Amino acid sequence: MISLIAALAVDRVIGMENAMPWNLPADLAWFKRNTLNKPVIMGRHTWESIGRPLPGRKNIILSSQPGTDDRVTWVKSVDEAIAACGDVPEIMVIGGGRVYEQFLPKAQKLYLTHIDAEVEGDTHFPDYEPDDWESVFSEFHDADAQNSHSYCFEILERR
Ligand SMILES: NC(=O)c1ccc[n+]([C@@H]2O[C@H](COP(=O)([O-])OP(=O)(O)OC[C@H]3O[C@@H](n4cnc5c(N)ncnc54)[C@H](OP(=O)(O)O)[C@@H]3O)[C@@H](O)[C@H]2O)c1
Ligand SMILES: N=C(N)NC(=N)NCCc1ccccc1
Ligand code: NA
Repeated sequence: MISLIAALAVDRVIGMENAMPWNLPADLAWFKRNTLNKPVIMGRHTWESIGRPLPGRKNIILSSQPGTDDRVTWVKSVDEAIAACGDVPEIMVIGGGRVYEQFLPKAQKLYLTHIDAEVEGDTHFPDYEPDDWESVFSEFHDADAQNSHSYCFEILERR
């Protein structure tokens, strides 16, 4: 199955720069636990944002242009990206907006973090209708000494 995992601030704004509001320790821990030892598909700009391969995961980068880092696996289409994952239980799509838009219709699961912070951004998680998805896990969390904003985790399964 294909899953999307994303962290959404207000208005569905997304980002993966190492700065607030995208570096909440609780969300980094959630991302690690739900992606470890699974292939991760990302777009070229998300690859540039992360700045290095994610350890313990097969890293698959979407780009229309030849790859620029042989440590990871580069593909030129959605179908190629999926094929590069092989026969595995779960493929994790980790961004960004353009990539989420294409894989959302192919996804069986959504792993969403909602962050109670306003941030300016040009990129958003795609709109989806809660109607087509069943919430199978949900937990709200307050801000604390490690996490400067409140946030919530949910896992949604396609009905
Ligand atoms: N300055 C600009 O013109 C510009 C444009 C877009 C994004 N950005 C920056 O990137 C941020 C995030 O954009 P984003 O989240 O949409 O990026 P993203 O999804 O992480 O990466 C998108 C890139 O992935 C590749 N890609 C996506 N779908 C593909 C497909 N079907 N086949 C082949 N390659 C595919 C393309 O790379 P290639 O470009 O290598 O083909 C595309 O430009 C923006 O907020 C902005 O900071 C800048
Ligand atoms: N943005 C996501 N794909 N999911 C998510 N919940 N948080 C991302 C956390 C993150 C991991 C690695 C590098 C930078 C940021
Ligand atoms: Na799991």
